[PDB]
Amino acid sequence: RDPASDQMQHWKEQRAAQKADVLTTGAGNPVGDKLNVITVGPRGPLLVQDVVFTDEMAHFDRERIPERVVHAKGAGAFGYFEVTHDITKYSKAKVFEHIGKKTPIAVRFSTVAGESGSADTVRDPRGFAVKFYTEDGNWDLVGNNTPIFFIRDPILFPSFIHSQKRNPQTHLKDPDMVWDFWSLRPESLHQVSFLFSDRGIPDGHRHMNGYGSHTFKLVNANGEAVYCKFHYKTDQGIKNLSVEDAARLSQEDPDYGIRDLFNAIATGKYPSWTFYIQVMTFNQAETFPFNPFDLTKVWPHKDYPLIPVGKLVLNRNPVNYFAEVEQIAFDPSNMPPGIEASPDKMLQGRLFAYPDTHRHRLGPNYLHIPVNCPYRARVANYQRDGPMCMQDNQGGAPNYYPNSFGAPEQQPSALEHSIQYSGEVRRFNTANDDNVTQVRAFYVNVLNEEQRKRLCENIAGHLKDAQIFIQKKAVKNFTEVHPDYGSHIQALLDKYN
Amino acid sequence: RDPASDQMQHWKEQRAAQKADVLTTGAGNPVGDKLNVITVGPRGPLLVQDVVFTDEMAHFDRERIPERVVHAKGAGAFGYFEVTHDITKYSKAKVFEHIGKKTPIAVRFSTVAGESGSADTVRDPRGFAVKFYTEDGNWDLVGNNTPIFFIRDPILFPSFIHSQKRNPQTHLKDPDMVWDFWSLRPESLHQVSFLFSDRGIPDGHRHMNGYGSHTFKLVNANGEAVYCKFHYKTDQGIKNLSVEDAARLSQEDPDYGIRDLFNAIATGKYPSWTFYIQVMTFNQAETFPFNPFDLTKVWPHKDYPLIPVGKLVLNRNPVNYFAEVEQIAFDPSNMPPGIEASPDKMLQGRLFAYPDTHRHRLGPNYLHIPVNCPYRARVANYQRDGPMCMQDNQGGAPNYYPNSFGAPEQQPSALEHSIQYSGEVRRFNTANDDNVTQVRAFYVNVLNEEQRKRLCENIAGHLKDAQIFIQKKAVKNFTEVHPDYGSHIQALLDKYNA
Amino acid sequence: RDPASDQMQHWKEQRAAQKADVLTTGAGNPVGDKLNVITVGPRGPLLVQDVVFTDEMAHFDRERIPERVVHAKGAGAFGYFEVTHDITKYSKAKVFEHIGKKTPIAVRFSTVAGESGSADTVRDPRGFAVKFYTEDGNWDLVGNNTPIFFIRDPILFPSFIHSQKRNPQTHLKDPDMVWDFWSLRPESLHQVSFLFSDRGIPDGHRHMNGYGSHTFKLVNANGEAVYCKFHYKTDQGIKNLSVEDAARLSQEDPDYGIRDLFNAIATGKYPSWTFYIQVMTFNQAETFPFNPFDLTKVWPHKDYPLIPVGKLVLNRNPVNYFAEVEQIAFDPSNMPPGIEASPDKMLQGRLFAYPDTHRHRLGPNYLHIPVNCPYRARVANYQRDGPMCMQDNQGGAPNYYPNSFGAPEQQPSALEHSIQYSGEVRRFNTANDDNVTQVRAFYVNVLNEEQRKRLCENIAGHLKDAQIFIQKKAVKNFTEVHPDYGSHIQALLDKYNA
Amino acid sequence: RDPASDQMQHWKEQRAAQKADVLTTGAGNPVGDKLNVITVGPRGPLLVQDVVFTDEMAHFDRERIPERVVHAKGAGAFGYFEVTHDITKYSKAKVFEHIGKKTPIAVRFSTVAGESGSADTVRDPRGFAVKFYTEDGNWDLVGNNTPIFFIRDPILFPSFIHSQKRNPQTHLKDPDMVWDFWSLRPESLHQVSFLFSDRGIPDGHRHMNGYGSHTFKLVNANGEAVYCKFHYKTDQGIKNLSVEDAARLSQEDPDYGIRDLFNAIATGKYPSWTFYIQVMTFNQAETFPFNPFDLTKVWPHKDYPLIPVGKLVLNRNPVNYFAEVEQIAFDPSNMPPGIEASPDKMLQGRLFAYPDTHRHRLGPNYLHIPVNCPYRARVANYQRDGPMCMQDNQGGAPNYYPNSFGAPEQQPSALEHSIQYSGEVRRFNTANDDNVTQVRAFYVNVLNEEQRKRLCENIAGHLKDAQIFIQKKAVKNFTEVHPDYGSHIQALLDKYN
Ligand code: HEM
Repeated sequence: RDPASDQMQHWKEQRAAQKADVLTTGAGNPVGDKLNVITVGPRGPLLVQDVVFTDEMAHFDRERIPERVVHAKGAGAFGYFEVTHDITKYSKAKVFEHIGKKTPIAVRFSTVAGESGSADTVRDPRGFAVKFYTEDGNWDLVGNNTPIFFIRDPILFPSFIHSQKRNPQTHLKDPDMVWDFWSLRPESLHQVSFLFSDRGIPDGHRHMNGYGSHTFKLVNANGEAVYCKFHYKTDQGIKNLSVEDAARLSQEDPDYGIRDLFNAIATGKYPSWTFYIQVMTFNQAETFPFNPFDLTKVWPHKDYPLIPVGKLVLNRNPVNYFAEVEQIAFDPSNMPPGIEASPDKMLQGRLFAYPDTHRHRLGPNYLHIPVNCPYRARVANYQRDGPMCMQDNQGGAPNYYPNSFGAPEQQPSALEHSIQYSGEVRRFNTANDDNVTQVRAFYVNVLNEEQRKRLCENIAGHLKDAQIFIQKKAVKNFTEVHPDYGSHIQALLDKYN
Repeated sequence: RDPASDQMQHWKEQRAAQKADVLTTGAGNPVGDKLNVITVGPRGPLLVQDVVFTDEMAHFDRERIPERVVHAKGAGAFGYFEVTHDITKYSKAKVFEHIGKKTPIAVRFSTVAGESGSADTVRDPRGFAVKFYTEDGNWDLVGNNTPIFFIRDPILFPSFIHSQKRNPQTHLKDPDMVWDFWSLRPESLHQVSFLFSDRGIPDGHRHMNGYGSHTFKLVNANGEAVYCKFHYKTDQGIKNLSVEDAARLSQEDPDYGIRDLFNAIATGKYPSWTFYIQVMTFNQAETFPFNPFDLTKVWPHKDYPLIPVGKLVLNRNPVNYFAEVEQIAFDPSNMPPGIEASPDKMLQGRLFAYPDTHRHRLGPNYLHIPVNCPYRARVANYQRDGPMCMQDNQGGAPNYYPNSFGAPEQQPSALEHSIQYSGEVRRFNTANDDNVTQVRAFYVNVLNEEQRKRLCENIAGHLKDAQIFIQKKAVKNFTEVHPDYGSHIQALLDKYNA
Repeated sequence: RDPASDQMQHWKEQRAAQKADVLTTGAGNPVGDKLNVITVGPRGPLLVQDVVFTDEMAHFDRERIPERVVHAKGAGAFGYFEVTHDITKYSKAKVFEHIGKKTPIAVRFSTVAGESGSADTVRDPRGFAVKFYTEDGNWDLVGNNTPIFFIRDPILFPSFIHSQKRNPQTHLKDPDMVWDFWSLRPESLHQVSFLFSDRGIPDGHRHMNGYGSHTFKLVNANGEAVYCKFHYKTDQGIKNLSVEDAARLSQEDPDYGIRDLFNAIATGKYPSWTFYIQVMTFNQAETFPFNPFDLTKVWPHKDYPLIPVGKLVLNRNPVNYFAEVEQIAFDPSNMPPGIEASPDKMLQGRLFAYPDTHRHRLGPNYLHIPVNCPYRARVANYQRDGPMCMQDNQGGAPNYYPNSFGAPEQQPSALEHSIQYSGEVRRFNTANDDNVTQVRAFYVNVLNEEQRKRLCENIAGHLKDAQIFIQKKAVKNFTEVHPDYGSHIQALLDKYNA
Repeated sequence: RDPASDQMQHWKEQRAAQKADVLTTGAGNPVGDKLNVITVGPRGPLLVQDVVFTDEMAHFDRERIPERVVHAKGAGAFGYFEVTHDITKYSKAKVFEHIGKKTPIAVRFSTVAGESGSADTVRDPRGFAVKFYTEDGNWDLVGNNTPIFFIRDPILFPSFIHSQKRNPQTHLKDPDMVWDFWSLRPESLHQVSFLFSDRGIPDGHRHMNGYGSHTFKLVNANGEAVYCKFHYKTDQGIKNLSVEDAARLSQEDPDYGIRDLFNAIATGKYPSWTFYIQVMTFNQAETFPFNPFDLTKVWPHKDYPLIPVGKLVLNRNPVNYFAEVEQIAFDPSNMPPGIEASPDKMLQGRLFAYPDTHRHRLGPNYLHIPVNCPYRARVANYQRDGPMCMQDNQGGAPNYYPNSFGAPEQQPSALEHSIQYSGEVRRFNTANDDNVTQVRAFYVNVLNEEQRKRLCENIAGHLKDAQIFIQKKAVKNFTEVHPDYGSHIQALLDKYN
């Protein structure tokens, strides 16, 4: 059968010659019998001194860790990034230092709202997270399959996640929550139009693009800084699943994406993505018609063309899923010198959110789980102890800074880039920014007639389950985007109602 | 629109008169604005001073707790147990003390292998766990929808659970693991025959029976002990979903059971169960043809009739799912005086397994989560502290026993019943016990022709995905049960393999 | 016998009439016998079904939580704050709203570096943390017994804490670490001079002052803001322990402060503190000779007089130490409307550091441990779940914002005060700020001859154990403060080294 | 200066030639400046963008783990055990398999009741825990400096521990609790007499003996079983501190034992212990005048002589205290084939108590913290996942047993020895066992006049702080042991009162 079906057979075939290992306890003590327990006679009660049973049973009882608060259902793979073009005039990061340089990568794909156990082929944004193991530490590009997101302020993210998830009382998916949140926040129209198009259900993880979706800052060796976007487009082509096909697959094969990626890598059909950047100077960031740090906007390709950088290749399947996929952690704040953060508020909130959730989910010392370790860099600092400190704890080195005993020193060349900001320190309302121009451009100029009609059908078929007043508010926003948009959606809703 | 769809509308309607509450932080400080963050200028970076954002963000980051290692996907409800018949001659537990007395209950239904997010209408055993809030402490009857289980020794339970879950490398369901484990352990044939019949997919949680699968010990006020089984049959009738209907429902409505139970309770259609016991004397346990403490065997009804006890009724929906259903914990060791454990090895392992996993999953002080608290009895002991110690940590009372300062004292009437056992202390092999007699009885006498044909078709349609040698071993076990069983399964496998 | 010695006798005396409680398990099941375990025969092995022993033992195995990373050794008490003067022109916080208003408080005193188990009467700064339970949420004033601290940048705090604690290899106190850090960072001279004076060892917790030590921002109802300091001076008088007396007490009574506070409150001798503020306008902050947000500086009293505000009274002893003292958590970010943070970098770091460490030490839901709960305010937000959720989890209320179903709304009057800042966003060096002027003022004008000579003796007696080059660097800093300071310390060091 | 105080100087001297390391974050990213934070101008507020500060600060905030519920204050060392005599007729354990074989060991010394920060030189029992790294798994001999203990039933251990610690309200040491518990349970008289003698305060950890204190079962290769006791006597000699000297040292040097052990090993003065066993046949365990599995009784030397086995030597100091001493865990259930548990009820309770508390204190995967790992054995079983799994999660091997794919198998030779027991299954009262015979033997025949007088003075000076009726009950128990004992204690109490 398929290589995923033959995992145990393949393992047995590689271990055909050798004799089976001796079964031991967690402390290495050999086990005499692990099929029966110690009782007082044949029909008597169990004994405490059966420590083999207790040792196995307690560890079984402690197997689960909390799942991710979002993107719980996921698939992992490994490979490398290779440089194909020179962009050293924009960035001085070691990952781009010369043409042909290779950096090992780790990649996790995921959905957003479904828990670990839900189906892969549902309408949802897709996570595309890449971990670069560079000599200047780990670089995490925690991206999506869309260049934009629903909201533009990080304080609304927990509310959006709650509204996309189950009702707090009935534990059911509630369209009222979803559509009340979306109609009260019309800045989500762009990503809603993206989500309900054909690209909302990709045909596996190999047939979709990846976007960092934030503005980032590139600094070169001379100290000059530019703003950038990150793109990586699939070399396999964009492929999508129809609504009926996805509905069938969700029942027949709830793990469609995992099986597809594993069977592709196992047969040597390695998927690749071509890595691009967009570049915006500060002067033309001043004159951009929108806010260039707004997560609901893209940079048009005519004014900001793609610049090739390299390519991402995935050629290795995980050996153990729990150790390499479930325990992997991506922190957007993991940036080497040459890559920095832009003043995008969403990115600013993400700078705190991810290590904070990783400490809770995995542990304070999660950075030295082997899949998360920066094994191509040298870690030396004044941090000590913590639960599950699996090292020499940096030995007997001095643990305070500054000192006069030869402990590690700071590197002045790794200093951040300086920007002067104007304005007072307060909360600025961004709910009334431009919400319809790029949505109108997508509706009129990007989609053709059939894609547009399918998008309207999908929106109506999801929105018809909500209350009437939420329907009117959503239709009002859609009519603000385009009158035909709202009118078609309202006609389909009238048919449903 | 069903009442489940109108949850927010109903909540808004009960609060029509009142003005909305003031939005505060976790420390109660009122919040000025929670739609925008604090930046230096309109297009500047974020400030640490925005403690409102950090306070909400970290709590959102800490929302998830580890799911149950088994029975992760579940549905909760609440109600009461009522006594309708007198069994005081068998047990002295306060829950059965007189006819007509009521005890509040909490119930969780669940599947077994699927995690959170998996579908409800799949072929699986169903959990039926009942928590009695009794004045003599909490009593947990952690039952299933089948009277039997796959294995009879508790040390094989982690291996069986692993074999029914995802492959450790590919993270996929692996028929090889499932059927290799089942063919290497032929004592699972009885529960496999149960599982692949029509009752493997119940039509919601209201149309299925509940069984305390282990044998238990009942002690009366005179110190006499008997062995017992627990049954509670649905008053709604047994109803099952066909394979095609369940397949359609799994993708159309993955939360079919939760919605069904909630909409039943919300409309006033309260599901009910009739509570029964089987009773075996110790002489009858000596003369029983099998081991009476074997989890792969039942007590036949013609020799051990059902004795009515009471009624289980569920009439209240959960108010908050996470606090009442996700955080509820059932410990089989929670037994009041009058109810004890039998020497069933599975039950003995479960006596340790559940509080240990509860301490891991919820916390050391999980017993004082409000849904888990024994609020109808009085807690007084010499246990102190631990993480999240609420109330007053039993005040300044003496924390050592014995003492001379009026601290709580042991109650001699609550002493366990004493039994003399014979034999050596070692591991006794039970893999070669009788594995086919009751399976043959179920195959020949219980099922009719159509149910038998569907059972064979289901078994073949699952086993076809396994390797050839595992197929032959499983067919050998089925032929050991009955020649026609194995012959039909092999013929269907031959059709599938070509 | 003191009342602390008679705790158990008193508890027995209040329970003279009533009969002792029944000893139960954690689930409320009555215990037959808790002095012997279940064995097969008198000389046989232990049984799993002895669940009483397992429950008690497993709970005993989990009663330790991690201690505080600093201020581990501490003492707690409770009382109230009362307003005696009108400061409504400066702040609109409800805690100061009218004269005579009372607010319940909780107070923890502590040392800094010693772990839970170390002695009380050692040379160290003392923590003085006050938690106000106001109707606008909880307000925590996490203060010290000194108005200043050793460093002025929050990124050096873990290094300073490590240097004051045990060596990473030998696990011993290492004067090399302490004095190398202090000599490499000359900004610590002011707080070092404070620490090695007579007030470095107070005579219990009732004979010492308390300082917020940070500049804070007070905003009134009209939107005008001022900068403020917080003071609360002991009404019992400043009293200190000599070096020899403290050394004797450390081994004779390692819990001197706890016993002193408990016996004071138990006999009705309630300690009191008078609450003051200093007020700086923004123009005065512009014209201040130093940085007014520097943690190594004080505001001189002749230019910024004390303004009386209120009264802190402690009159209730803790009932259970672990529940009310070990589990209490103070967050400087807990500020009601009318009180805000200043741009002091140390305060900015603390704003993140304290809830972050509370989530790890106590749990994500630590704010609803009863001693930490804002029980005089109404908590309503969109935060849900988390481990050990011990309420209705806010029921079935909508959990997203904004919504259209009557869920809690933001309060616009609780918005923060707005300030425009100038300059680039980068790291600014503050190591070369003024380090010796206020230290010289303290050395020359505050201390008399005997206090000065004792201070020099204490400094030399601690610094003698360090290496020679660190001794020269420290002596160089002391000579920078004053030539006689450094010369006296060097002469005493010369005597010690020979 | 002692070598302990020159730790940083020594580290700097071994790192004199090399250049200092570059200071990085936990993810390996080089740090530009770690002395100042990022603010909005010289006097502005702090930025979230300062991820270096947050990364260091959160880890500092997560440094502490819960201390041990008992024996919190401790000192660690490392070395080896060597076989000097042949006892293979009693045991088939690989650790004793031939003369001259070495096995690496890890040792922790500790007090009992004091927490971290408390003084070393106080009157208390001393823990002497030895971890053998054996090719048949790890063997932990969790011993004490006394052959006996206060109680004989494991269900009273939490009550005794609570009574020896702080009052639940005042958080102070309460003599009422201690002496009420001791007078209500007169089986503690033997260990109380031991504790209040001169050996209650050892002169460091090198001048004291070690005892397993339990009866254990030794099984040879032919299946024959015997009962045994474990002894290891100090080759440095028994040395004790006087009450006044210990009181002075507690104030002056609260870490006297740690410094003494470290400076002994650092200067090459390696402490050693001689390893002995007592042997009781199953026939003569029936005719023993007491219960041979009673923790309040010893086996007399004239009837059960010591049999030499080997030497315990400590020659290596810890490199990092937290990783090697604070995180080390000893499980009495860690026993290789050839060593088993006896029906001692205290040992049976300890079989459950220690792994249960280790899972809470350190983590579910505490057995693979490097100091706890059985690195000289091969670990292979069907346990998977759990928090903080750091090696491979045993790869893609089959995780269920039995299987048909070559996974590890049980070893029938490692089966336990089987014993038939008689009697009912219930709770048997052991409070009325013999409580005074061996105490009387110790009082009359072991101690001389001066030691006896000092013991009486110490007991009186501790008991005078308790209430009067507790004093009478304790005096009644002491008079039961010997009339002169109780009369002297009562006269001293009368002087105090
Ligand atoms: C029923 C009786 C006992 C129980 C339940 C018990 C329980 C415990 C527990 C929970 C710990 C904490 C371990 C850790 O957190 O690392 C501990 C430590 C310890 N116990 Fe016991 N104990 C008992 C009696 C004894 C006896 C009889 C001995 C010696 C003969 C002993 C010697 C020790 C030692 C040396 C340690 C420190 C181990 C280390 O250095 O990590 N205990 N005990």
